[PDB]
Amino acid sequence: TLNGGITDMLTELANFEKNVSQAIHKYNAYRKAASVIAKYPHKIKSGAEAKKLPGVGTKIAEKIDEFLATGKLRKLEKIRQDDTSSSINFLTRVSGIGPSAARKFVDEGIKTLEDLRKNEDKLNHHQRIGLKYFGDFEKRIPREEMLQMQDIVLNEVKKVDSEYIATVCGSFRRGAESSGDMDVLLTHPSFTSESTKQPKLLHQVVEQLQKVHFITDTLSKGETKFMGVCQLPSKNDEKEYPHRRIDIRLIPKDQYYCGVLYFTGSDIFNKNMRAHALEKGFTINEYTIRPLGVTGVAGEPLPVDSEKDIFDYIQWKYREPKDRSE
DNA sequence: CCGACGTCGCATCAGC
DNA sequence: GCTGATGCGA
DNA sequence: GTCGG
Ligand SMILES: Nc1ccn([C@H]2C[C@H](O)[C@@H](COP(=O)(O)NP(=O)(O)OP(=O)(O)O)O2)c(=O)n1
Ligand SMILES: [Mg+2]
Ligand SMILES: [Mg+2]
Ligand code: NA
Ligand code: NA
Repeated sequence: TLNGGITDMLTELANFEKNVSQAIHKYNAYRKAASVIAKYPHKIKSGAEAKKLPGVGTKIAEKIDEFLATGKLRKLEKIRQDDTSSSINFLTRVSGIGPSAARKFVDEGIKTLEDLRKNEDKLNHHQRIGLKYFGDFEKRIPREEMLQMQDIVLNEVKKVDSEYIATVCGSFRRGAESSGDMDVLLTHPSFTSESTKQPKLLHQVVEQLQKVHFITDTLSKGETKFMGVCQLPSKNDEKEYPHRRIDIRLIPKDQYYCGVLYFTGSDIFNKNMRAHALEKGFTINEYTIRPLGVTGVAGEPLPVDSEKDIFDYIQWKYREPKDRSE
């Protein structure tokens, strides 16, 4: 946290632009600047020093000057005092409520936690669950609890079919001492890029985890992606664990390396890596890495036998998961 | 300066 | 019901 | 908001 004050300011600006201004490219701009500054190993002394870094331009340099001199940013101080901005910024903290819905709710005079709770019939299913567990979803998950959760998921998955492989990804795989949620990558030999020899492969696992009361709620669910809620079991006379977000992603087994690269993140790392790929004449998704012809159309999937192979194509030196937390 | 600036899954809706 | 666009999130 | 061509 060498430059915590600065990165916090930039993150709050990013959130404002995303949630209120609905300007995704400014949100992206601020987050890149925040990220490059976060990994800068010097305590920043000026906006000039910061401007040297890629992603930090004139405007953010000027803000860093103001922040260093005063400890505040007038632009943010005003935003914090704005009723519409503050309301919209709050409502978007509910999972399922984005920038559009938040502004619509404010229009209708729904703008506090209390208002949401007395207007549950105006929320869609995802939003209703997000409201239910608003408190819990704000809390972080200790790695110790993540390990307990991993143990349950892997063992229950094994009970269904021993040929499943479940891999916890996200911040957990990057070695984080705490995580915002649990991300699970799932493969099974019956589901490949070439065919699906067994239906309900994701559904069966979800079902089993519901059966043992680990999964408690469902935000969304399709053939390959589950977004939901889970909870560790507690002992006698013990206060219950908080409910936690869990995502499960079924990926073609022959496409594991692209899938695990994607689901390990970070999100900024993926954006930066996929951007670099384009510059080098490739495109990367959770399934494949493909070349781009002079056309601009993706060609055929290139051979991949490790995460490192993907780095090799775009001429990046390999980076272990723990070094991908951008 | 100016056009690009990651990529996709699921839920929901408008139009037909 | 289908198609395609939009919102939201990973 | 930043910046490579
Ligand atoms: N916009 C996004 C968001 C996430 N992702 C990919 C990699 C992320 O690590 C995988 C899981 O998303 P996530 O759970 O929201 N973030 P992550 O697990 O890294 O951190 P926390 O869950 O601890 O907050 O998202 C992405 O590629 N683009
Ligand atoms: Mg996560
Ligand atoms: Mg997640
Ligand atoms: Na710069
Ligand atoms: Na939200």
